[PDB]
Amino acid sequence: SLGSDADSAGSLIQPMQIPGIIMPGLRRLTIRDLLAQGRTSSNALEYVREEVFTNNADVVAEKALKPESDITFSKQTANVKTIAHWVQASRQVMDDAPMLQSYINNRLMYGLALKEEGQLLNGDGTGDNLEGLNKVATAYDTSLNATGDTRADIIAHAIYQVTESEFSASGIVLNPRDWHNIALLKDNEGRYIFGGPQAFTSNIMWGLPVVPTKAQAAGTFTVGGFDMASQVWDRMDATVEVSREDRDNFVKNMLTILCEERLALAHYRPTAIIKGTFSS
Amino acid sequence: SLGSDADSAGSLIQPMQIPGIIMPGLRRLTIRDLLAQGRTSSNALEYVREEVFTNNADVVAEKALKPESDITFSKQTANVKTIAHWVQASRQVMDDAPMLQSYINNRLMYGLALKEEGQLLNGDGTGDNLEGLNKVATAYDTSLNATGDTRADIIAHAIYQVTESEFSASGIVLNPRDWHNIALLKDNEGRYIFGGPQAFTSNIMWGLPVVPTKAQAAGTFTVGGFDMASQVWDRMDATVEVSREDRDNFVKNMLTILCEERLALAHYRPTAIIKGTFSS
Amino acid sequence: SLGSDADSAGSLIQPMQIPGIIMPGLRRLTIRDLLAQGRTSSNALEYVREEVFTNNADVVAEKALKPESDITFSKQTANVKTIAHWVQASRQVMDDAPMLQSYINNRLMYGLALKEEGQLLNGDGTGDNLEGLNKVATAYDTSLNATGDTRADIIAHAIYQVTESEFSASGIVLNPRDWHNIALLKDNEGRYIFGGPQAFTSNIMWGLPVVPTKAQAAGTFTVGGFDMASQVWDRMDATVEVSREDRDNFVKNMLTILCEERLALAHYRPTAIIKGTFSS
Amino acid sequence: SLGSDADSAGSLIQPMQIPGIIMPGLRRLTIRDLLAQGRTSSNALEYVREEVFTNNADVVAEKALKPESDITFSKQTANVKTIAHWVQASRQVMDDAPMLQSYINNRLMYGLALKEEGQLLNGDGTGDNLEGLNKVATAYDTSLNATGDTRADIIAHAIYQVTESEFSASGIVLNPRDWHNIALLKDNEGRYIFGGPQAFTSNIMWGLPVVPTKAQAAGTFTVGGFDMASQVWDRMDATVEVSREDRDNFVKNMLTILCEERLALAHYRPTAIIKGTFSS
Amino acid sequence: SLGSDADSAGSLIQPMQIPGIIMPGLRRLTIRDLLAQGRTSSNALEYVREEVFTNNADVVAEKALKPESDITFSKQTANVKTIAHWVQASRQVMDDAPMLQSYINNRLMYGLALKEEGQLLNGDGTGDNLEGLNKVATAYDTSLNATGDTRADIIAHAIYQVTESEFSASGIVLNPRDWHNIALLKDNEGRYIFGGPQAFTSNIMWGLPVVPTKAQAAGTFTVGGFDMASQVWDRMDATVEVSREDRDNFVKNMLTILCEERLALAHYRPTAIIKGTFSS
Amino acid sequence: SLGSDADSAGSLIQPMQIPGIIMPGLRRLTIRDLLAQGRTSSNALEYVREEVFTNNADVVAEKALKPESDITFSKQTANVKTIAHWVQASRQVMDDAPMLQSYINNRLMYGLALKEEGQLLNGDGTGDNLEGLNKVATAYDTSLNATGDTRADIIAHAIYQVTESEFSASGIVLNPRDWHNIALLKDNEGRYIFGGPQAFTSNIMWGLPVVPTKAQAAGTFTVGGFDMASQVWDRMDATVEVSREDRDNFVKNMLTILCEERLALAHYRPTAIIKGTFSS
Amino acid sequence: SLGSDADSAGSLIQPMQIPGIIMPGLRRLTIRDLLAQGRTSSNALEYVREEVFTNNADVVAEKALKPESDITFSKQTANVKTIAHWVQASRQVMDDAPMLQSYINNRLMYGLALKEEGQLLNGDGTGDNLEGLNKVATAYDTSLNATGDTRADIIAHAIYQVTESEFSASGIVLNPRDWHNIALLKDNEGRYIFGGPQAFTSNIMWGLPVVPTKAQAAGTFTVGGFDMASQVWDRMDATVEVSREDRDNFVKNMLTILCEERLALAHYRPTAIIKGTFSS
Ligand SMILES: [Cl-]
Repeated sequence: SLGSDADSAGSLIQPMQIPGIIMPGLRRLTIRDLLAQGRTSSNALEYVREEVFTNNADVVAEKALKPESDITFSKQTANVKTIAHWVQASRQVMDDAPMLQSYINNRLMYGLALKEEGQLLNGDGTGDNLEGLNKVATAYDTSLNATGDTRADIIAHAIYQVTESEFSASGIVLNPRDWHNIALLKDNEGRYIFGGPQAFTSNIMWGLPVVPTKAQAAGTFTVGGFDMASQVWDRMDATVEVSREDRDNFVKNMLTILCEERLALAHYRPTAIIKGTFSS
Repeated sequence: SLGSDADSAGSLIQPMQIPGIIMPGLRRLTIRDLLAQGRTSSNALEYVREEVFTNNADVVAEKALKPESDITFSKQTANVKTIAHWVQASRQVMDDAPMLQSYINNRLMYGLALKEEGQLLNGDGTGDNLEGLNKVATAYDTSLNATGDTRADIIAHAIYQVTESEFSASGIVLNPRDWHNIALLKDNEGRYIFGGPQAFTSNIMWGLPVVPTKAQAAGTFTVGGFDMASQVWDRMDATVEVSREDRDNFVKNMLTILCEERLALAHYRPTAIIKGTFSS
Repeated sequence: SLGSDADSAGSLIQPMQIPGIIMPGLRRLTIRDLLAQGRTSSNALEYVREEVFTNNADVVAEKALKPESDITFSKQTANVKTIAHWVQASRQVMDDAPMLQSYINNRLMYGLALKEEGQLLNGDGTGDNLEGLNKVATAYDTSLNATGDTRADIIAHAIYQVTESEFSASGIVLNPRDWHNIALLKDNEGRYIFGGPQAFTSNIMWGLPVVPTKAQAAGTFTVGGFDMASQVWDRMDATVEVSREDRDNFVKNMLTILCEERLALAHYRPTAIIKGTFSS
Repeated sequence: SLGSDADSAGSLIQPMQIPGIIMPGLRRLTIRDLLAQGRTSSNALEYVREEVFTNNADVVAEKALKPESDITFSKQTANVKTIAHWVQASRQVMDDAPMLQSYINNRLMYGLALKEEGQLLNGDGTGDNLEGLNKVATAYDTSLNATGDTRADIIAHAIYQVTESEFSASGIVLNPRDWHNIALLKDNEGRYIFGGPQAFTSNIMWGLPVVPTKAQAAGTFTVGGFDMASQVWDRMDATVEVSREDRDNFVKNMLTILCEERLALAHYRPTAIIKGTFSS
Repeated sequence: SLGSDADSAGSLIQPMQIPGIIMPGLRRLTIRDLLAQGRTSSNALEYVREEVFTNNADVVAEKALKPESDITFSKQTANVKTIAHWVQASRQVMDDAPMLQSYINNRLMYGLALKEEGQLLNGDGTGDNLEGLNKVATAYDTSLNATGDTRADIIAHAIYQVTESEFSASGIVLNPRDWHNIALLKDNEGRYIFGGPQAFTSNIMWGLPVVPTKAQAAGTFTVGGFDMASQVWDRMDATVEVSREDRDNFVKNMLTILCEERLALAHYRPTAIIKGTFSS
Repeated sequence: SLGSDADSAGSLIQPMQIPGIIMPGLRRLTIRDLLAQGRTSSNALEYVREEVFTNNADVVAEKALKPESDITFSKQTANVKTIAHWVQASRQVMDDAPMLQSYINNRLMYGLALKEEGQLLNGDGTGDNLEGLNKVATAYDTSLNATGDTRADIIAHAIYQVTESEFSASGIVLNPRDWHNIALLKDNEGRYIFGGPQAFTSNIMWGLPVVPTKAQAAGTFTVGGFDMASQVWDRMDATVEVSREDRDNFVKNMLTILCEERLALAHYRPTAIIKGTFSS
Repeated sequence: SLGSDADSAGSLIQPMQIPGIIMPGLRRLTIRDLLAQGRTSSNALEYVREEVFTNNADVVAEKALKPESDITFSKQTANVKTIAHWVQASRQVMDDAPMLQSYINNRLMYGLALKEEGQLLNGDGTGDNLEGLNKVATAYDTSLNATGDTRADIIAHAIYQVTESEFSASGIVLNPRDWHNIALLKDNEGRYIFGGPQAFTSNIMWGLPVVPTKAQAAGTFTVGGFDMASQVWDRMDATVEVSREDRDNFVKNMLTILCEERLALAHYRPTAIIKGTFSS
């Protein structure tokens, strides 16, 4: 029998090629869009804030010595760090697969911006890393939690703790999973607090927008007045350059694709941001 | 006594014939329409996707060696298979009842497409069976279920799980029976969550359309972004041929009616589909 | 004293006549108008339907034996029966009260049609009786009932069982009393599911119309797609004739008023009709 | 001292007169306006209705004996009764107090009309009394009540019973007290079904108007299709006449004021009216 | 070191006196505005009402003696009374504090008006006092109360009792305290029957206005058709006069300030007012 | 290696200056705005209020002796106090940072006004402190509470207690945190009484504005008719003066910035202010 | 002999009536005339006294610290009292003698002014009495008397003692009898101490004015600086009013003539007033 198996006639048949490269799920970027954005041409920013206001004003008896008050100020420095990564590709690979280049570009670009989010939110603070929202932030006050509160109640309490600093909250940054569990929250009857089975409620809780990014660690939540608490200072926009002569390269038939960016994350009022943890 | 009895005069009376054959209910097809369609002329398809993106983009000190990143790709093959069935009928019958062939055709056609759905959805993966939505799909995360969730809560949970792929779902495929029990879902008060007795709620749950096909196994549910996860590739449309000489027909006054079709089911993004089981 | 008693002058006084005869509540006919109608001129109808479509289509390996399928058919017969009744009245009565004849006709006609409905629905299917919707119908699936379903829930389930045939339900035929006890259905709070005390809810349950006929025995309920599951075949329109010489009439100054009709109830798709019982 | 009591100057002071007589509350007449009205000039009315329509129409075998049906009629008589009362006052009083004349009229009129309503509803049937709604009315069907029905639920069952006569109900005649208790009906939560503290609900229950007349015995209720079940036949409109010579009047300077009226109450369809008793 | 002590110069410092007197809480007068008002110029008022209307109208046999009816009238007198009080102050106090004069006016005025309310509502009826709404009123009917009625349910029953008179109620006179406790009535769910936390419900219960006056004894309630059940007749408006020579005075350097008013309270229909007690 | 650090070329790089000085959360001032305001030029205020009004106004017979009444008055004193504080700054600092003065002013001005709030609310009476709202206040009436009242219910009762004074409540002075835990108040079913999870309800409870000041002690609540009950009297408006000669300043190049003000808080009607404690 | 004695024409002559009664009243200064006078519209007076004036003024070397002085003040109160008396006279008398009322007025005022002087001097300072000159005075300094010097010498010594107050003595207040004697004081030879009968002046001793008042207790003497150390404050000048209706006047044809006056007296320096006793 003359079949289609490989060891028979299969060879006479060419598999049909499906144009295109199947790109993975592209994550939606945020956080950065929550912050105030500026632009500089220096390697660092300096701003000044009042540190300690010792207000001793009080009532005074006649003929008596009045109270002495004092104010303190401090200078804060925000450095401009550099983020980047590169890739090396065979002169051949690049020539044999044309579109491969434009693909590698769009990936380093995204990748860069992805790790960028990473700093902005959970910025370690260690040596060269940026200091991010979640680090600068003031801890959530465990005392507001009351016997039997829905996770929803907590975020509420949180929006309040921002008020104690005397500023308006801007939004809520929950983890996609946490957000979900909050929406499907029910009442003692069985009804949906945010939205009956027809459709998921919109991304708005307690009057504020809700940003669900995977960037936010599962089980952690961040509430603040972002648009006014911190600011992102761009020194150099993300860019892609290519070198064929970089060291070894020429003599090895190699290319080097580079992608870098220069930022600076400033935190003006940390009292305006809050990080906390749901107690499960 | 001259009556309408058999053993009397009944014989003189001819029963009135009712035109045509009474065809049973025709199941409404679906699954297929949820997928992307296109045709080919090969015995198999080849598409290419990105495998591992090793993104080391990071923060870099001045004068320091930046980080090296990498990308990986893989070629995936999707084979074409063959679906068909045949009927053997006497030469006598066929000649005596004219429109019988016409009917047998329309019947095999349908019957074929019926089983076609079968594969597309519950495609085993063994031997030759197609790799169907339900197999490819990433398993439902039992983790999301919570103490006291309605079946609807789960479908919801599932709609979410699709998000972890970074694409949105496009429909819910439940079994007609399960769908019913979900619609008649009541609250602690005895009210209908979907529709007060006046009329059944539409086929829309959690913002997404609902596809109730018997094809879907009882107690099994499927949620995903079909229109972007898989594609059906037709090689040869459904067709019908007839043979007078097949096997030992000529010598038995027999005909053979054959109906076949050639497909290929491709699965680009599995992470975009989810298979689950109500556990109750 | 000259009074208006009997034994005085009351005799001189003529009672005023109220024109016309006071006719009892006229019942509203229905069952018939739910079915498809057509006339014939035979003593029986014959039609043919598909019985068992054994569809084995499947996936087939290269150069491997394909699956064999089959189809079955059955010839179904539907006899036409005769419904009628007669009345015997005196020549004298008939002559002394002109309008009496007219009345008697309209009455036999109605009374006949009344019992006609009786057959169409609860037709015993036995001896000479017609085969009624309720005998043909496929029994309600007891497995759909769930802990704590209201009567309403059941008709709901029922409306579904019609779907397993692949046809849409047409209406719900309940007993006038049962309909009532359903409307006054309350929730766990004592609220009226269909309509607060303000006004009775319309005769529409689960999107379908509701037909309340006393014909439907209390405790029994019928749901189906009548408009195309059965058909009524009229052989002889209901008519009225009169004989003066019947039996020994001529010699007793008697008249005989006869009213007959010839029907036939055909049942094409039984899977499209469902009968059940409320077990309270 | 010159005081304003009797013995002193009290006399010089004239009390101020409040114009007009203070009439007691006037009940609002109703039960009459519910029935159909008509004129007559007779001593009584006669009408004819069908009694037993023995309808045996059925299915009949071939060459078999048809079934015999029958009809029964009866003659019903409604007598005309007389209601009235007179009042005699002195010629002096009548001449000295001008408006007393008219006042006395409006009173006898109303008074008559009051007892009139009395007959119409609770008409004994004994001797000379009229036969009224509540007597004729068909007894409520205790079998419709169900464990845990509100008084409202009953009146609903009632409105239905009217339907078993194939006629629509016209209104509900309750006792002002009972109506009240029904409006303040509450649910298991404590909310008012019709009420809701802001204001009393309108006089409409189950789609029908509600007539609250004291005439209706406390604890008794009447539902029916009045405008089509009974008719009031007026022989003589309520009138007022005066006589100066009536018996020893002329010689006693006396007057006699008379007020009479002639009615007849007919009850065509009794099955259209229902009388019941709240049992609790 | 001279300061503001009593030892240094704080003597040369005289406090600044805040102009005028601090008048206490002036309550809202009401009871009066509920009643019909009119003026007169007499020692008292006389009005005439119907007493016993003996209506014997009935059904009368033929040529039989008809029923005799009767009407009784009575003349009711309503006397005018005098309400007043005076206050004497030293010529010195009066001359030394200029505005003390006008203050004593506004106080005697208000004070008078206050006790006026006193009579109008809870008027004793004894000796020289007035008969007040509450004395004349017909007692509440304890039999209307039902197992578990709210205080509101009662006032409701009350509003009905006013119907047995055949007039509509006009308002509800409750005690400020009782009102409050009613407004905050809740359901078994914890919801506010009259108004969710946002705002106190308006002073309207069962469709009627509500007057909360301290005048009304705590635990007591009054519902009636005030606007036309009683009427207030003014003979002399409240007036303030001053005497320099009253008895001693001239020789005791004293002044006498007098404030009087002349009323008359008429009660046309007592069956129109109800007085009851929340018994709990 | 030519780098950016200090040892290399860093020096050539000028950090970008963020214009402006970062001021902390500025608290919103209130309370003072709830009170009536006025001037004065003394070191204390003296006002007069009515104490006991013995109103014997009554009904009097003719020629009868009228009743005598009386009025009592109290004199009350409210002293003027002095609140202030000063800051000593270098002459150089002040000239080298132009806007530093402008800032120090708004900073003292504020701090002053802040401790001012302090007195006005939680006064004391102790020596130099002001006697404030919460001290003068009338105790909350514990008898108004009822089995199962929510915090809200209490403020409600409180808003009533202010009625006994015969004045209207003006606002509710809660502690920021209490207000929060009040808004998130839920019902027996679990849904939010004030705002669901959509958005925070506005600062309005029982129809009155809500004033949340940190000044108000946690757990303490104050309801009253502020705009009527008390009045703030200013002797000296909060002002700021500067001296270059104070003490040994001239010779040490120092400035002294002084900020003081002279108040006096008067409480006319205490019955109009209620203070209470939430017992958790 | 027509003469003018009784028995003749003496009757023709009517005596002329001397128009007007000559009113008494000495020509002398009054304890009043000696004091400073003012006016007030108040119930009392609040003045201030200088107590201790530590005057350390002195000579000072340049570059040297100057001397500190100090002043002490004290707050004093002085109430206003009332002096008055009335006369009851016949209305007839008062009309028949016109000049009579004019007298009674002046005479009642004169008499008032006497008792006025009385309080101004020997004012008990107790209950209703005024705080008089003598109650305040510092006692005379016996240590100034010389071996054998006249009563005159003493008053002279007193005039000196005043000086130690820092005020000049204004006048002398002796008893009439005493003054009469002190004036006729002679030496051991007969020459008058004062001035011979040649050019005798008046009430002037030691160049001061002298008030000879029977108010000044015999044997007592008052010397001080009246014109400045103390002053009279008038609230109401002496006035006369009349009442025709006073108590039972109207009905007795009587008139009541009242004469009152109200003042107060303040003493700014007691040390400036001196009282002593003549030891003889
Ligand atoms: Cl000499």
